[PDB]
Amino acid sequence: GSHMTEGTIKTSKYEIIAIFREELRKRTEIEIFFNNTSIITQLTRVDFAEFHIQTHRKIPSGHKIRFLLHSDSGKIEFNAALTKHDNSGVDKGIRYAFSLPECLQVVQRRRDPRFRLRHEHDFYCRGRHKNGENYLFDIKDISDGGCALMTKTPNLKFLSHNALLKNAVLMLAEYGEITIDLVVKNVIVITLDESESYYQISCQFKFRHLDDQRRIEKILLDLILEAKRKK
Repeated sequence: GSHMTEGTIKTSKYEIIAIFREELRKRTEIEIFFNNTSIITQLTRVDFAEFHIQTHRKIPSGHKIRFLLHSDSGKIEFNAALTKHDNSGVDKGIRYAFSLPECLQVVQRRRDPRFRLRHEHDFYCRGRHKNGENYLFDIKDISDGGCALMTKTPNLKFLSHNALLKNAVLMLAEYGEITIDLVVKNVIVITLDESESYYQISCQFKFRHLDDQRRIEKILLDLILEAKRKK
């Protein structure tokens, strides 16, 4: 760098640790995202390879968790794989060691992955349950990580927690279709009152191929933009 203004994307292994070490010492709040849950805590340690955080909550392993560092300079976005966990020697506290991010991204606005765009299109999801039975869902809202499906007559047997919905077809109207695996994250029954009941089904996208992801991100962009031309 030669000017004052900084680049927002950090790929330097040395600046990264430097960034994490400073924020640790400032007790900079770190936000941890997973499913519809978010928790606020602090960095409990930083070595050359991994950063630490402690919490009683149980964070899912085997896939990079979304993070948000609330530093004075702005929100520092990054993903990090869970690389180790065990009791923190503090009552019920779990110790989480995440591999240091290899790319930070400093932004100014809050980007909460838990929130989904509520389109205005008629989107559907069709497919067959493992017992051959057919299912049809309305796609209420959507995001590059998941969606909310809705139906008044669901087959709950195939809709338990972390249940699977493989090769499901995202009927996305004009944008075409997209065959993908969905894993049920949680199910609730909304009741209007006539005592209509709707089963909202929250699903995490499990891609058969990353190409699907690049498309669902563009489609999303065309909607967020479409939400601004209408107003």
